[PDB]
Amino acid sequence: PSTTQARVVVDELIRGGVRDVVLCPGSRNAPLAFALQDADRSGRIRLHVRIDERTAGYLAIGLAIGAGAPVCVAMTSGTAVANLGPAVVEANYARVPLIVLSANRPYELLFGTQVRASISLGLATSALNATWRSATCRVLAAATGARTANAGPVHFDIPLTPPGRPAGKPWTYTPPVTFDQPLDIDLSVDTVVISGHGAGVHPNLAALPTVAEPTAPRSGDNPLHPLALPLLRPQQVIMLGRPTLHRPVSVLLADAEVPVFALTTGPRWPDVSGNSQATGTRAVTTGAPRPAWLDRCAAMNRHAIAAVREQLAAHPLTTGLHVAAAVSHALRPGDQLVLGASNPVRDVALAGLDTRGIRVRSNRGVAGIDGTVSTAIGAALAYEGAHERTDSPPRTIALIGDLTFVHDSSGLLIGPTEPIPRSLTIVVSNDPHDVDVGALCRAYHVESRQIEVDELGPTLDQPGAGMRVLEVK
Amino acid sequence: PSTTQARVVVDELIRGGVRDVVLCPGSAPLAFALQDADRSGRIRLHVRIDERTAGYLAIGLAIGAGAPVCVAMTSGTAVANLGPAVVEANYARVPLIVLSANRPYELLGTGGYFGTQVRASISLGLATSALNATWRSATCRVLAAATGARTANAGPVHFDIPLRTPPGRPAGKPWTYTPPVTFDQPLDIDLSVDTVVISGHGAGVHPNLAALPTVAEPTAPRSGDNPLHPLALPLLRPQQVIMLGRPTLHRPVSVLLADAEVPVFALTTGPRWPDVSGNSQATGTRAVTTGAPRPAWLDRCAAMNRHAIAAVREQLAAHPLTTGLHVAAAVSHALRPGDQLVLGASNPVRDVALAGLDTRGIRVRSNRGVAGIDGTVSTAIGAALAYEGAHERTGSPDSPPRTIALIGDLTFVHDSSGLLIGPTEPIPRSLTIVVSNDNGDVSSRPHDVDVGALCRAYHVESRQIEVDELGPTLDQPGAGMRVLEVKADRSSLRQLHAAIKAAL
Amino acid sequence: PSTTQARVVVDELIRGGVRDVVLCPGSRNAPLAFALQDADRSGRIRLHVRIDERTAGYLAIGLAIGAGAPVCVAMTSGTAVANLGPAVVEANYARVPLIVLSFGTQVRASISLGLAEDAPERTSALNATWRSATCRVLAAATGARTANAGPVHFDIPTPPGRPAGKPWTYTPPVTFDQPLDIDLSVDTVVISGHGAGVHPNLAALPTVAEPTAPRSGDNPLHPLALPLLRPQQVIMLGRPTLHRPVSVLLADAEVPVFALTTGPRWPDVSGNSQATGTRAVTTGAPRPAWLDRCAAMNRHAIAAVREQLAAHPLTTGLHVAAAVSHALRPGDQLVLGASNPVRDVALAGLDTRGIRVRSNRGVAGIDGTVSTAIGAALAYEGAHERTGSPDSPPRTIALIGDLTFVHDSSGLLIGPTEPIPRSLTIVVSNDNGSRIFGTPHDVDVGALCRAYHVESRQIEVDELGPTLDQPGAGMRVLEVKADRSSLRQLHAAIKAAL
Amino acid sequence: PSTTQARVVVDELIRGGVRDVVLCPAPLAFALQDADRSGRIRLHVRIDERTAGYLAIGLAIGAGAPVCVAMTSGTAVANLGPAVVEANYARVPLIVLSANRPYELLGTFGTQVRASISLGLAEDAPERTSALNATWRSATCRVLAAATGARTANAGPVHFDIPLTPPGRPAGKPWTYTPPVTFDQPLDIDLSVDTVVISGHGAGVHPNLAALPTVAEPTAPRSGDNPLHPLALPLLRPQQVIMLGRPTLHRPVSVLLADAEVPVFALTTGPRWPDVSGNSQATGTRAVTTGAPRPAWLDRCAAMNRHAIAAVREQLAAHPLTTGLHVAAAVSHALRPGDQLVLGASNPVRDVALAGLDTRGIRVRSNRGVAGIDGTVSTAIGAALAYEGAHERTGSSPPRTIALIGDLTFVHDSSGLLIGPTEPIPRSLTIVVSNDNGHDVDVGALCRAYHVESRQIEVDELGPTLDQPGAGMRVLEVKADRSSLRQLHAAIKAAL
Repeated sequence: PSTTQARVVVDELIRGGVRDVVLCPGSRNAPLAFALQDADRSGRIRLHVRIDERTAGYLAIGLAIGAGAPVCVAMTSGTAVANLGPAVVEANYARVPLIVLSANRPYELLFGTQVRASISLGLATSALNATWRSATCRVLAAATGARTANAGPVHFDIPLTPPGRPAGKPWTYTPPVTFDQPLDIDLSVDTVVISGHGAGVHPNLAALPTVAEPTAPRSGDNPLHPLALPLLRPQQVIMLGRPTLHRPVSVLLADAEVPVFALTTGPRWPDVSGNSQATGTRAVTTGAPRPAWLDRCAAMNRHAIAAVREQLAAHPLTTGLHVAAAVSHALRPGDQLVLGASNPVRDVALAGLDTRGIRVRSNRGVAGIDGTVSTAIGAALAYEGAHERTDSPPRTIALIGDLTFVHDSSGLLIGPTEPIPRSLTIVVSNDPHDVDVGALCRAYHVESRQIEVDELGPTLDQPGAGMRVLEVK
Repeated sequence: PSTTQARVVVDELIRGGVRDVVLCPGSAPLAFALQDADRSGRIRLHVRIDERTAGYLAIGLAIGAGAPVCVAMTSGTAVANLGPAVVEANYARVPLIVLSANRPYELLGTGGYFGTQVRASISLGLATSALNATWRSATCRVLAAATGARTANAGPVHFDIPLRTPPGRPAGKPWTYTPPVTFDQPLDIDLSVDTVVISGHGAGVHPNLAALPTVAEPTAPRSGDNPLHPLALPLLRPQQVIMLGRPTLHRPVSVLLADAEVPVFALTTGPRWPDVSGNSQATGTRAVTTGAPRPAWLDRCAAMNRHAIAAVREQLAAHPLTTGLHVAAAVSHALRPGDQLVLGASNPVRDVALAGLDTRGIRVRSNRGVAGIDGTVSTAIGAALAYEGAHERTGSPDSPPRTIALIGDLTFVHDSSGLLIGPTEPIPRSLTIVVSNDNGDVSSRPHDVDVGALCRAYHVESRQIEVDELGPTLDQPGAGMRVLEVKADRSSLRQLHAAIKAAL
Repeated sequence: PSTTQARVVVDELIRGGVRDVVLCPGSRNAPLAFALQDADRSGRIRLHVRIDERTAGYLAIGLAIGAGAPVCVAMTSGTAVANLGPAVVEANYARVPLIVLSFGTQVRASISLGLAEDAPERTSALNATWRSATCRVLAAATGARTANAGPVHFDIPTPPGRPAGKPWTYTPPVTFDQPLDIDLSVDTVVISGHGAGVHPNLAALPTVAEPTAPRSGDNPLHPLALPLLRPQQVIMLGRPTLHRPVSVLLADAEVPVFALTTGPRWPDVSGNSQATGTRAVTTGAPRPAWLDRCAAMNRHAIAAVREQLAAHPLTTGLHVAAAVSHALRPGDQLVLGASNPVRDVALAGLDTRGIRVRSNRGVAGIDGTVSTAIGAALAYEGAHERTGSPDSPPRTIALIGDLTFVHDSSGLLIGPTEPIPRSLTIVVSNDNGSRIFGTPHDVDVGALCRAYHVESRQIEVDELGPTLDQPGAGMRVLEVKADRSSLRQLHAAIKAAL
Repeated sequence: PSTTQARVVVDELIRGGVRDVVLCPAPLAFALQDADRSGRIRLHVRIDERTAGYLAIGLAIGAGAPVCVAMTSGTAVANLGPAVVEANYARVPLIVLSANRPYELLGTFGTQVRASISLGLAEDAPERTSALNATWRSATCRVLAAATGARTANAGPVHFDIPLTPPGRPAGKPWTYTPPVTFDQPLDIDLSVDTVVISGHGAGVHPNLAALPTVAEPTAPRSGDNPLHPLALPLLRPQQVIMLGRPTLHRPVSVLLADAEVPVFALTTGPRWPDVSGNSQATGTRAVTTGAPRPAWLDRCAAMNRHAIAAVREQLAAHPLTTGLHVAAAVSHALRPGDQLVLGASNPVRDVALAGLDTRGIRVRSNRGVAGIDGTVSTAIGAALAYEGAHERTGSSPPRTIALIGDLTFVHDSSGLLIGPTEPIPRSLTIVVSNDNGHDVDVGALCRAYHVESRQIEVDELGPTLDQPGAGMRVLEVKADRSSLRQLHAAIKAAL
């Protein structure tokens, strides 16, 4: 009955690319928990257990953004819907394929806008196997954006052995969708590119002056520091993805005289104060920038880069901007960088990190302090899972403010049977607070140490024994 | 202020290609702005009393020629009465813009209702250059959601303006321009495996499947000329099926699409894919085709198509009394390329299918989203009006092409108030409604309604005629709008269909 | 399996006072209908069948407000929830006990019954679950514990009940009580709206009562007299919505407003309200000079209306309302369409005592008035029928405009197998509807009535009274043609004469 | 505009009895400090919104007043989710104050609240500021009424959105005055039929039932002199059950209430009634009694009660190891009139029920709405603050607040100890952590991290240590054994 379906659902999820499931102990109990246990011991799926339902949601988000695969989270409680809320909101705005599994019972008496779909299974053979597997492929497709190009969370409810397809394939195969919507842009108009979360890669814009957020993959080689923007007057703005970070960016995007062209990978598009003139997925370009425009942009960029480096050296104290500058100087191709969505991602932008070669993650969907520790842990687990399937696991470095670390300190309560990352290092920046991070870390039995900003590079260079936290005052 | 907001919203909707607005009067500034645009000739106002039939009138105005259409509400039972039309517009993917006028402080003083059905539910700001951009941006975003400019999933949008001319772009341009989106998802299909195409509502055109035997619902656009009658399907052994669009009509289709042992390939124009098969093997938007169908497979399917058609026509002629199936056959024979055919969503659309209508050259419409009784008269009127609008716009001085609707008496009676049109409101010039009047578990337990009295009540020309007169009567143009009633028998219906079955 | 579930659920509904159920032919559902069919054959319930789902909702509205009972509508289709929407909204704002059998915000409860489990082992404890939930539905719908009746949504996807037919979970109707201190020597007017209670200790005060409000006393104050007076203080009963002078006064920030309601909800106009309760604990008595002023302005309002109607040659809708008012008798039920008829009856001065006045004042929509009148007449006749009393059923008289008639003309589509009222008479005041606001139109009402085989007659206003005194011809429609051109100047002539 | 809008709603809230506000951090924010600086409200600041919601719940249950949480973020409302569920089921008047922007959201829960009210976008209206005063204060008076149950008798959480000083009434009165509402629904009950009273969360007080044997959850206000231990109930067969409030605690209660043979009478303070019994025969708010209980019934219940009490007491003494039940019993024996007791909602509340606590003169709090582990630390802090604050207004030593919570619950909500140095801090809150291990978490280190006084003590020191106040907030950790708990419970049941 509900045992046979549970095993078909799990098998179909695995065939759809689910490698990780996060589970919470329940007031009742997890839809298909035994079938998940079975798949874990088999090596087919990796299970993760957490007491806190909220940090469980962010652990799954991390497991999704670390290598780009869909992830399941099995609710089990009367508190569960409400605790996963923040993670579902983040998964919606950041377009993260989070599958929320649950169970409600038909035999007993009885997320809305944020999810891409709400699918309920038939309660309860050969034909029924086909109805269970199609439903699960539909869950996966909506979650991964396979048809919509708009990934996001999905609520999948199971009301509480038979073969799938030959050769391990999804019951219902849905190939890669190409979403495409070309836009004429003339590049001899003085243009700046603003790159935000979820931006695509555009080789025909690679030469333009580009203000790129740390999570935005860069198409080229001509960066423009954000603090250089108020010193320039673009006639035209190309906006990739959804940029939120800086005030001169918002000011420029809300200037009625400056045409903004929005280029996205999915069907959503943003505005600031309704001044977007046109949408697309890519540009068909004519012209080339004025050399005088490029020179001026380049000069204002050196000028801004210089004024940050000077005022950092000018300051005796170690601010959070010094910490960001030292982390950036220490990263190397192949690293994953996970940034807290508040000050870390802003400080890394100002310190001028060159992100090419680096996999940068941040919960930019709602930019909440919430959940950064579990997100970093989940990203590291999934990223190291990807490397294992190809020498030593590549580093994951996380930058987190001290309030954010203590807020999500529950992410550190990991039982000894649960998967732990090999190469995660969390750098905490201690900028009215009073908490002792070192006591916090020993309470949860996590190697921790205070260090000066000068020594972060060398300390980061030496592989640590597992999960560690570096506190910087 | 609210007057500025309403004149901006209207101007932006016109740049989006809204040509027709349906207005339900109540209580306000939006109403005058539409009055200005209509008097200017920039749009076409339609005023209706009943909010429900107004939504179905908008459906018809939208599917008549493919444009986005607005329904403006100014009332409290307003959104609730547009429910049925919003559901229809959801499942049939119709760009319907529901403009509401919410009064927030008054609902508090007593002491997104549509929810999942709409593509978007966007509140405008309660009523200088900054607010112009906020208002026109919100409106271009309403328009794109409704037409599927970026999603390829058109449908209904809730647009709420609460209540207590700054220009748009040069050259009549939409504020935020959204160019053509192509959504692409090829599937590899081998045509040497014995294949039939099932084509439903919303199906795209596929020239590389033109040769295959195709069971096409009346509203599906055909890609070829190798039709396969739906009653022929159970007499054949296809090894795989290509599903276009969202088919719902026939039991042989549903029984075949539930055939666990037959692979189904689902091709659609947008992101949704139908549930009807649990053995769907692959979903996509177009086929990449290896090979070709065997000539012996084509000949067998062509032969069985001819056989099912002949059995239907033979049993019709041997059956002593006029049924709705006879009426549908007679309508089908009377149509000609350029005609628009509007079909009631219950028996008429099935009966036209059984009668074997050849739909190439004909624009066939039917509310196949939920296939309700409601609104068929208003849908046919709006479809006639928009389709005539496009032909007027072509320059040809010729009489507008015909719109012919086929609806049952119960549906006609139930939406008869769709005929209540003010003297100053747009009337179709070449709309003919054929009413197949066959009178019709505790509910099962029967009308006796006088259809000609009903038309007299709304001052619509109406004539009772026999099935053999229908063709010649339809050939003769009449009043702009008219109703032709054909009496029919429902008791012998079971007997006719059993005869058709046994004759195969 | 299911059969047992539907039979107990129907049985509990009948125990809970449900006498009428409305049903639509639909694509799905039979057992729910079978259990209802049995109960209809045996005379326990009366089933009504309708094809238009919107019509069915308003028919059930009428069956509920005619004699105060909960009523079920049983949905059966994919268009059903969406068509039942307008009636659920009306039921919500007018606090009508409408049970919807298979909305979110609009309903008092959304209950799902257990999918029936096929084990006769547990049929005695799982009887009790089914009846409890049914009693939970009835209590939410009738306001048994909340004092806030409204629509409920009840999902169903021979073991007995309590002895003596008692409902399973007995909830004695509640007393909700919240006394408010009010000094009646301050010059007070009472504004009585929809859903108002009866207050004996306020009976002497000048009272502007909407036609659906029960009169507490014998001191009426015409709404047109209100702008000619300065109340120092207002007592607002229920939820008044009718007149702009009332909205102006209720809005006035200088005038304290005391809201007295029968349920937990309370209204405001412009957040003006100083206090809320359910009853007045009064000190004092109205100053005689205040009662004199109010009575004198009441007379001038009444005189201005009747005189200017007589000096007006063309028959308006206000003439029709006046004639219907003059023909009413104690024991009649009056049903008013929600726009002009209820306003015009208030203007013409109806004394409502002895009269049961119904109107869909929750959202005041044009929709559903024909079926609401039909439903109200059926439930009212059926109550009087259960007194055993040998006199023939009392008249129901509905007054509606032309537009409302065509808008709900589908309500006249009644099979010969269905309950039809014995003494219902629908007066249509036909005003023929500028292009948007005026809504000009021509409908032949008599052609429409003939299409549905309903007796109809177009008559003059003067014949209305005599024609109304006639015996019951079953169900009839009486049309009186009316002119809206002269309406603007008749109203102005009343004000100037005021 | 926005600025004066914020100032007036803050002022109406204060008129309607709001004394504490919890702020997660614009004009609404600034309206609160001036009222906090003026001493009109006491403002509390928190960084974690889930934590802020549970602190507010504690502030509301500590003394029965309405409490606002003011929030300004997008993750804001979602993070307040679990506290809103608790406030719904426990009927806690929590006003969720929300401030955010529609255009900004465009340019990128509902069933739990008693009301969702969006206030008007501030319009300057220099000449309409009078009618804008009235529309904002009225709406704030609706929010307070819906929250406190002033007309419904059904208190709960309210969503009050303000999107993005003109005087109130004379003499500090609220804009719309709602007097006391009594909801009354008499029920005829004959007490000569053998009756047990089961009193749950939210139970009222009924003098005419005082002589009946009564199984009372720890949070149930007691009205009688005749308790019946919960372990005694399986050993009896009542002929009638009177169910007070919403009982959730014990499996023998569920089994008896689901027993098809036993008529159940439901008496509640509000219009809701529990569905625990499918055989609920009737529901009301008070009983009108005929008769009186038969002496033989009263004798049998008193004897069963004595056996249960003796079984617990004697098997605790004979047990060679400290368990959570020894800790619960030691906390019970150390309580005195005036104390406030806060219980974590899994084991502590059950263990205090079996230890057989006498709740007379004791105010007992527990998040019995959904009985989750979330926010127990913050609820206790909030209950202590509000309880202490109601003692200062009486004009009289701050009374003790003692909290008993398991170690996993303490770990989970330990970040509720993160309290800024300007923020209000309890005078006399002692958290007793009963640590049977559940993780490997050092609880003492956790208290270090938040700079909270902490000691590990043995169970027989707890009574002594509890009158040694020291810091305003302290944590007392009692190590306990979980390995022998099944045997202790079996020894108790076997001795019944």
